[PDB]
Amino acid sequence: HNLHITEKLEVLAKAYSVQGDKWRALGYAKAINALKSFHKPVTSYQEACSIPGIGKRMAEKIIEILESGHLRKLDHISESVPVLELFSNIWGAGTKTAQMWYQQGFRSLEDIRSQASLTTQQAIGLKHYSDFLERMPREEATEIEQTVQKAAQAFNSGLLCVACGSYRRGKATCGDVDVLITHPDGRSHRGIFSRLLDSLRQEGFLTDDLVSQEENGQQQKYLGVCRLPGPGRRHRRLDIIVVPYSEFACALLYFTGSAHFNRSMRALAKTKGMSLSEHALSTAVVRNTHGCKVGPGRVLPTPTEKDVFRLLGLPYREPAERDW
DNA sequence: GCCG
DNA sequence: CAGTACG
DNA sequence: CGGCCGCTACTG
Ligand SMILES: [Mg+2]
Ligand code: NA
Ligand code: NA
Repeated sequence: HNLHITEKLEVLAKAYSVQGDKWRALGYAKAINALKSFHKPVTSYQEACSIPGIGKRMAEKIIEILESGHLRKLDHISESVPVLELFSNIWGAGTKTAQMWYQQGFRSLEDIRSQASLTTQQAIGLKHYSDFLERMPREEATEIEQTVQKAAQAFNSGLLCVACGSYRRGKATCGDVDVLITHPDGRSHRGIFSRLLDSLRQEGFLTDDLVSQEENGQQQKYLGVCRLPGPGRRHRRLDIIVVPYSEFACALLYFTGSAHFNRSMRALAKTKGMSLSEHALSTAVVRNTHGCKVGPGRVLPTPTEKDVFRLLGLPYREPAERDW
C-alpha cells in the first residue's frame, strides 16, 4: 500500500512512544494508520494533506521517503531508543522505568536481571520475555478459553464465558486470551474469582499472576500467565474479566476492541454529550471546560452491542469490522 | 505529531 | 498518588 | 489553546 513510507514512520512513532512523547506518538500512530488503509500509494504533497490524520508537518516527511528515498529524521534518533524499547518490552515496565534504568547505566536484559531492582510483575515479565512477545495460533486461544470455561461452568453451568479481543475479531493469531465471564441472572457472578482461580491453580494451568486483587470481593480482572499440558507448549498471557449481566454489552464491546476502535468510539460518544466505558453508555453527562466527566448523566439501557451503535447513531459493525 |  | 496496564 | 478514551482497573 505505502509500506515504503509507513515502515519508516512506525520506527519514528515507536521512538517517541518509548521516550514518553505519548501525544506525538499518537499523532504518527494515526497518520501511519491512515496511509496503510489508503487504496493507492501517495505521490503528491497535496495528495497527503487531503487525507484525514495527515497534515503539513507529516505530509512534508512523506515527501522525503518518496523523493529523498529516506527520511533524515531517522538519522538523529538517540542511541538510547533500542535499549528503551528492549526495556519497556518487559511486562510491568513502561517509559518511566525504562528511562530510569537507562540513566542508571543499564543496557541489556543481563544488566536488568543482575543489577536492576524489579517489581513482582517485572520479574515475571522478564522470566517470560520471549513468550510475551509471541502470538499464538487462534486454535490454541480456543483451548485456553475452553479450559477457563470448563473450570467456571464446573461450579456454575449457568456462567457465560466468551473469548474476546483479536480472537473474537477473527484474527489468525492472538497476543493473549481475553475471557469475559458473566451470568444471565445478574447476580450469580459475585465473588467467583476465588473459586475460578483456585480451580485453575489446582490443575496447574495458571503459572504466574500479574494483576489479581483477590483480597477484594469486588475484583473485576485477572491478568496472568498459563500454559497448556503436553510438550511444545509455551506460556501464554491470560486476561479474565467478570462483569454483572447488566453491563454485558459494554463489557463485550470493550474487551473485543480493537483498542483504537474503542478509543474512536468513545471520542465520538463524547462529542454527542454522552460517555462510553466498559461499564456503560450514558447520556446527558456533565463535563468541565477540559472535557472531564464531572457530573454523571443517565445510564442508557444497552442489552446488546447493536444498541450501543444504534444509540450513537452508528451502523452496526461485526467484530471483524472493528479491527482498527 | 493532528485537529477543532 | 504515579506508573502501567486492558480493549 | 489544548484535547487526543475511560470520573477504565490494580499495584505499592
Ligand atoms: Mg487480546
Ligand atoms: Na512493559
Ligand atoms: Na493479589
